[PDB]
Amino acid sequence: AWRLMYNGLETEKRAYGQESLLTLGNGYVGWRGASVFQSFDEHNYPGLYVAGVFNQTRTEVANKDVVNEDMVNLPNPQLFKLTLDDQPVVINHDTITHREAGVDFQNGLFTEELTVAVPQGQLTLRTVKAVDPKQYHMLGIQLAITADFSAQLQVESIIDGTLLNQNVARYRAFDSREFNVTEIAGDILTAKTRSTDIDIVVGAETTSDVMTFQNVEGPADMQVSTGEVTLQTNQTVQIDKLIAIGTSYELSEPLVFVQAALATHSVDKVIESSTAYWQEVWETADIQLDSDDPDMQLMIRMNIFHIRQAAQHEANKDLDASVGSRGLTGEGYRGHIFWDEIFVVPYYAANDPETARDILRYRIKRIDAAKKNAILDGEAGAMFPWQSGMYGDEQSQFIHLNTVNNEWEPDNSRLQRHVSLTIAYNIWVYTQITGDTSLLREGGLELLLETTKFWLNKAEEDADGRYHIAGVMGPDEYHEAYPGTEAGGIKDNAYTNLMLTWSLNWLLELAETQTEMFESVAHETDFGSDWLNLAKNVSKGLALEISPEGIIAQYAGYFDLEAVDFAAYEAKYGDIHRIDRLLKAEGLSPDDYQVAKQADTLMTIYNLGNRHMAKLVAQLGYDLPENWLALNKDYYLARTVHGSTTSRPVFAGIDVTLNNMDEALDYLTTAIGSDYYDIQGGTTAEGVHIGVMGETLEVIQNEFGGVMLRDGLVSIAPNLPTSWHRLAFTQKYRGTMLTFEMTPEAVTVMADAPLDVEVYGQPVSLAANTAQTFT
Ligand SMILES: O=P(O)(O)O[C@@H]1O[C@H](CO)[C@@H](O)[C@H](O)[C@H]1O
Ligand SMILES: [Mg+2]
Repeated sequence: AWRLMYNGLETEKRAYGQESLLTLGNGYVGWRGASVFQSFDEHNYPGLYVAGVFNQTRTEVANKDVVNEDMVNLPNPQLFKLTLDDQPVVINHDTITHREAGVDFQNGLFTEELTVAVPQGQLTLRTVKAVDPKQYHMLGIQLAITADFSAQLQVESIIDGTLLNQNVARYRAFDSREFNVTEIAGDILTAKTRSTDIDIVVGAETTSDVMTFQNVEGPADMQVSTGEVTLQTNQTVQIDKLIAIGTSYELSEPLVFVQAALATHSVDKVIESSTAYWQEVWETADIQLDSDDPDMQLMIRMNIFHIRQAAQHEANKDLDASVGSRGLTGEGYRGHIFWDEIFVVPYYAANDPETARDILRYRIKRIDAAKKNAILDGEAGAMFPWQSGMYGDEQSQFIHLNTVNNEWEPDNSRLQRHVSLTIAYNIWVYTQITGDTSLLREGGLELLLETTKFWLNKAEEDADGRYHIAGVMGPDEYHEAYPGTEAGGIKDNAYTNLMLTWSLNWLLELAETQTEMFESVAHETDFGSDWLNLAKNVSKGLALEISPEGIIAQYAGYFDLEAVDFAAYEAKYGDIHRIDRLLKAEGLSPDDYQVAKQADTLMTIYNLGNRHMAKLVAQLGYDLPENWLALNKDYYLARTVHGSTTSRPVFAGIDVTLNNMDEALDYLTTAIGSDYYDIQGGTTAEGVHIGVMGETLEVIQNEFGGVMLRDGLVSIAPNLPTSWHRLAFTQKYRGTMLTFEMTPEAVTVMADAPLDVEVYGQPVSLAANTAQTFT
């Protein structure tokens, strides 16, 4: 219900995967749930990451230098080596007799309970790991050693600065050394990233009641403290290690900061700090669902836990960072920031708004780089990268090595230009839910005006007045180009033209409702009447391709592509969620076929809802049949293989609108339990899937739960499945708290301030602390 628990030894990617979901974090650090006794091998990967600390490596492959920006795995401060009677204690899979590890979401504490068989008996080892969310540079470890015998025990407490980035198997072909150890002085190890000039300072102190630890000279690039004690029979020995993490990216003088931090904290403080923090968090952040799924309530909180570990205002207010695709739990995609933000930003805005503002600063700070990125590709305005990191330049590869013939080929990954519209969408959602216009003033409006310049300039008017957007990719990554050409990008992706149509609407609204701010920023950005006139005509003339039946084509010419025999590919190969790689193995190109990795055209409904999207299509002068949603959903689900974890929940929310309750609960159960169950084996070995954690919470609260906040008002239209006996949670809207209790036939809502809301489309006035029930 509250504790994610594992019992028994796992191996390989299954062992890495548990480590990912057991990761503890506080916005500033991500600390992988690995055993304190192990280093990187086939069943273990210790990982420590800091928000925004990247390194660039250069690896020469095929006469070309491949530059990779890697989120740095810090020196491992948790390593412990034991010794009995000067004989080393071997802790591996052949000597561990009992193993259970887990994270208690109520207090944020990681435990690992081990029993090791040693030549003289059994060693019982229980580890508590914690992170301080207030003194967010602080970590601490509680280690308890017990033996059913007596011998001389020497404990070695190590900061291991010899490790590399080795979490992702396919990344090991590249240079994986990320820093040089510049000094080891007493409690402190200092490193400096090889190419980004970041000083990394890792300091630690190890104490106990019944032994003294002393810093000793150790192996190269390892800081070592050593203590000796005589184990009495069935007598527990308790050891505390206080760790302080600091880098020059967020601190002006990181060495002296770590020094004062070690001398002004304790493991107990960290434990109680994490304890008090989560107890306070769960007063409002919990989402209580009593249903016929016994595991469902745990994974809902697991989602809430990992999203709040990835970013929390008490730490992130001091940081220049956002939430990566894996948060801070692993090295999958090298910690880069994706458009995945769209899956967490509305959650942060609705339940913890200051953290949402913190991570939107990351994009606002990087408008300049986006403007530099637009020039580099011959574009205008601000064109945000597909993969952003330290500087905001494009960190996706431009070029890829063909594996059949050994020659370089263009890489089209960056052509998913719609990532610019997600950033703009995320500022709108935040502005709508919080009412904090100070973000728009401090870059948010400039970001919108500069990205609008990128879209408006890229647009092409035809002879009959229609505007087109070419050379782009939609969210369906399976389609990078038209059949026949090497030029990347397709034309008039429906998701892009619609999202862009929305952005011009919101821009034009801001010019009226926020005239003072608008004219100021438009003057500073040279957004004159010419640009504004272009925006108005593009908002009316963007082109879409819709068939006579009402099917909105994914992009122009999509109806001409070939069909795929999905049932044949399924029976032949098994799973088709990588049908793109199956097609390429047969010498076939996914560019030629009607198959979708994830929601593309239907992703507009996730962002805006079907009513908003229908209004946009009509605004563009197109007529849709009254049942276009079901038709388009049916059309595209039949072509979608769910190659991404974010695919199914978009269909789930649509199914709620269509009252397809069986499929809606099915797809949501599938998606929310992907990381937890891991029936395939190791899908989270490279990092937890943060986006699907926020996306499934959206299905629970905004689709099933039927709560919307982004449309200028609170809209309450719950549609619960019969198996969901009770759904309760809170929401934040412009400083007002809202509490909800929902059953399959009634909703109860209370606001701690006066609020005019809508319930099933009917206007309702809420009085402060006076709940109402709607059956
Ligand atoms: O290729 P996968 O890892 O299966 O899914 C991809 O992951 C990206 C980052 O998480 C995300 O932005 C893409 O939409 C998604 O297709
Ligand atoms: Mg030495």
